Amino acid sequence: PSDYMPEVADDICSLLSSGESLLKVCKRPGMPDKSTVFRWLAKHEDFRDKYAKATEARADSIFEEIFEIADNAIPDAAEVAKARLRVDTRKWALARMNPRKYGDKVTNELVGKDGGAIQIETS
Amino acid sequence: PSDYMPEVADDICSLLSSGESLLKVCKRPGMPDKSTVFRWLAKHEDFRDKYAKATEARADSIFEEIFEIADNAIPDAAEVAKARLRVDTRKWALARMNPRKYGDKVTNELVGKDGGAIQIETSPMSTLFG
Amino acid sequence: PSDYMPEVADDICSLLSSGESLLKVCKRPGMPDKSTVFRWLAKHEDFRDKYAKATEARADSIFEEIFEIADNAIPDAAEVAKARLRVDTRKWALARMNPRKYGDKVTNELVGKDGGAIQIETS
Amino acid sequence: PSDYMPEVADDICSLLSSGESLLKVCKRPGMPDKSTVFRWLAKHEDFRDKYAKATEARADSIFEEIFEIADNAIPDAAEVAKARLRVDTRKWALARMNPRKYGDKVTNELVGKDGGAIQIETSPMSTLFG
Amino acid sequence: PSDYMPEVADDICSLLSSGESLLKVCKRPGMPDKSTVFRWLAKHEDFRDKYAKATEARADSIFEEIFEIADNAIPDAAEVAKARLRVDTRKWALARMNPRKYGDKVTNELVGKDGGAIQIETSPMSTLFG
Amino acid sequence: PSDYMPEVADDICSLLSSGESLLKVCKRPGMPDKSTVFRWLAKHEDFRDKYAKATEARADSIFEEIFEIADNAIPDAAEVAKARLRVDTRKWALARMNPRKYGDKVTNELVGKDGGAIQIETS
Amino acid sequence: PSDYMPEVADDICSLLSSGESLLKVCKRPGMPDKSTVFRWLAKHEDFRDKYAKATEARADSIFEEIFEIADNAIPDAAEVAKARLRVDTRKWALARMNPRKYGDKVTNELVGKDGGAIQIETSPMSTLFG
Amino acid sequence: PSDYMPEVADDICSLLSSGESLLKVCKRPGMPDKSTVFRWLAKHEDFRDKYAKATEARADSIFEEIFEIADNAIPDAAEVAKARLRVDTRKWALARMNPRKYGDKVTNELVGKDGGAIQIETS
Repeated sequence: PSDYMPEVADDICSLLSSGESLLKVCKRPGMPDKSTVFRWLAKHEDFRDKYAKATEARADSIFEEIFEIADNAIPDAAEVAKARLRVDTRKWALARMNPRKYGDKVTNELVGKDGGAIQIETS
Repeated sequence: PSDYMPEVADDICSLLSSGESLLKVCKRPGMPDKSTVFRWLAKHEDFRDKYAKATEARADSIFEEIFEIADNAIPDAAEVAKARLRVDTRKWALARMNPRKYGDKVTNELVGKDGGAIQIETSPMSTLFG
Repeated sequence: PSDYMPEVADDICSLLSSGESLLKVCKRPGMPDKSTVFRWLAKHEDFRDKYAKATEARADSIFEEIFEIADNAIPDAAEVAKARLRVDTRKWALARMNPRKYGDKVTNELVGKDGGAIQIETS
Repeated sequence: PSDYMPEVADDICSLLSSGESLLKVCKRPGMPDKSTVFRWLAKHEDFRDKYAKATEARADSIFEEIFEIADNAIPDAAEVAKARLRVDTRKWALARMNPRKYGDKVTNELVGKDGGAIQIETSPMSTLFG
Repeated sequence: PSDYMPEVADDICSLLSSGESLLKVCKRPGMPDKSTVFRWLAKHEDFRDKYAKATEARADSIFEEIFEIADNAIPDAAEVAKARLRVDTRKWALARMNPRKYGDKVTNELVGKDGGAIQIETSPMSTLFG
Repeated sequence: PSDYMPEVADDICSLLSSGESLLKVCKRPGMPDKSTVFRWLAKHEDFRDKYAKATEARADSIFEEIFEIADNAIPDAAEVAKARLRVDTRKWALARMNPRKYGDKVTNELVGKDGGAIQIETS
Repeated sequence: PSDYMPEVADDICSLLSSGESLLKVCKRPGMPDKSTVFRWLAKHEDFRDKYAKATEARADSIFEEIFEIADNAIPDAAEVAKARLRVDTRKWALARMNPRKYGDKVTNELVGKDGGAIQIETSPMSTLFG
Repeated sequence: PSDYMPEVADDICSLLSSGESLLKVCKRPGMPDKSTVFRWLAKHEDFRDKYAKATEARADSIFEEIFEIADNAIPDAAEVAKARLRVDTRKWALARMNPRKYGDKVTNELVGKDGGAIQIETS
């Protein structure tokens, strides 16, 4: 299949929301390929809408998945290394799926020379 | 369990508050699967509010837990690597669960050229960037 | 036990102050569980007060503990790796227990293009 | 193939859009070598515009691919190290292919001395920095 | 030793000034335990002031010590890893003991779009954030 | 050879553009040495021009090279370590060859205390 | 060689310009020891100016050298680790030799709360910080 | 010895300038101990002067030392690890000995949302 289908568009959003990679999604029988989905993502606002939301939902699912990957890692060198890679990939990706929620968090206390006020000279 | 059940939702919040992760909670007897919990969250504001509070408590619980995971790590290479992964995952997650409390902390002493004042020159716009 | 007790609240602050994790604290006979303590932390300002101070005191204790963990590490691969993890966990936690004191420290010399003045155009 | 051929250029854009890297594409049958592609880019605006669009699509494709590379890594030390290298290279590249979407994300809570307001003192210039 | 004893406190300050850590100092003959030292600090301003000075001196001493720990490390894997841990711990601690002297140092050349001036557009508040 | 030659200057830019290190370039028969090239880079604006452009072109070539180095690494510990070093060196260098294009990318959401407005007091 | 000798100083500048490090240069036949070179630098402005130029050239030379060190690394664990150390040392040094050219490069897209404008509230000073 | 001596103060500055750690300096026969030197550093401006300069000179010496440590490292795992630690310690220390010269260097291109102008609202 490779034609626009609202019912598969929905079906797509559901699997994504559950955390499943789009690759592992389209790889399903009767489903549009990645390329087609990205094509639709440029010809269906009604889709781009259900996709952005599904992406934030997918992130929330992945957030819980990282605890399981870390905690249930097989205590073998290569397996722990693989688990670390799976977790690091997800952490990095979550920040891009929902920046406001999963991006880095820093509090910067801004002070001037020697802890005094910030000194500025203007021209 | 597919239908929204307040009593089970309440239990979920209590377990999360104590530091347990959602996927682990959903494996307990009589608990809805994760997909179902997210669905409940999506359609029940009462649960969302209580879950947000549970998330704050969960972070405070994990903050104490990371000391235990590190200190009690079996002194075996792979076991220490796994303990490190479990701690790093929690550290990262804590900052997102409560950014104000658990985000990074930096004090930046801001100075200018050669340790003097910060030198700023303002000029009229040279291009149409408005 | 699981009722409010000012005497155990104090007892709690003491162990914390010495650097002991709350987990290893409540784990003591007759002591309230973590959950209860966090509950109290929302029903006793008189407690929230003695707890915030105890947390800064606990940090000061942990600060000295990291030198001992590093310097007395058994010179074996896994043991040194464990010692590093114990130290890294404490360093990260100290910044959160007392941000002004244990957070990162940076001095930024701010200059403009080519070392000249910072150039700004406003609209 | 040395002469600019729109049909081959179009194919290149489609392959890149799907996530394939340029050097790998140039190894396919009938494809121009990399140097030639860069030359085509240099002298054909039509190709440059379509290639820029293909780059955006390529990044979206690699973003999904990194999950697969990590999750399907053979659990062997060297194989995991290679998977990690393949993922780190893609992460770095994604930020450059689409900075807005894939660059780092940070929220900075800015406060001043002791958690109060940011203290700023302005003074007349003390040196000729204009 | 539980009662506050100025002479012992003075000794503690001298030892710390030379670079020794508090827990190691407290293991010496006749020294109060760490908990006791913190208690003394809490209730004797004279000791707190002298201890703060001792902390500055301690940092200057550790700054020289890190070169020695690195340079004299036994060339054995675990021994080098331990030396690295001892040095990293000291580096981190130095910045906190004397932020002005030992914090990170960065020079940021600040420029605007395309290397030109920093472009700023000011607008009236669009939301009630005051 | 060690005299100014526009034809070798061009020849130089070509190899660079293809991604080849200047070292591996001058190392070619009849070609000026590195030192001489850097000398020319201070006596031929017509050269400094064709060189800056060639450097940005070289970066674009290297950008594609890193995917090949990573993906085709021999799955052996030392070989993967070498591949990682080759890639890391190139990533670092690309940012310097074309800063606007290959430098780090960060989006900073700037907010004030507790997520409110940034509080500033001036004197 | 202890006395300042322009011809030897000139040679030093040429060697450094080509990428050689000072300690290695000082091991060559007839060269002054490092301490002596620093002494010459201290008291001869002519040498300092030429040495500063040589430093810029040295950095441009090392920039090309790092590709070679990485690409030609013997594929042996310790040899690759040493190559990595040699490259990391040069990267760090390059930024200091020519900060403008070799320092880190970052583009920061600055936005405010929720992706909107940066919200700033100014207030009268509440403490004597002038 | 443990009395103020201008001649040993000078002797001190010389060794430091050559890059030698103060520890390895005082450890010399007839020389004041570290503690005493730090004491003098608070009772002799004439000393604090010759010391700050010596520290910047020491940094310049150490800067050249790191190339030698890296390039001449014995190609053995532990020896390379030790060499890396010696170099990392020196890099970190150089930034503190001369911040303006050896501190980190970053050029930040500051832009606003979507690459447009930086948007600011004031109250």
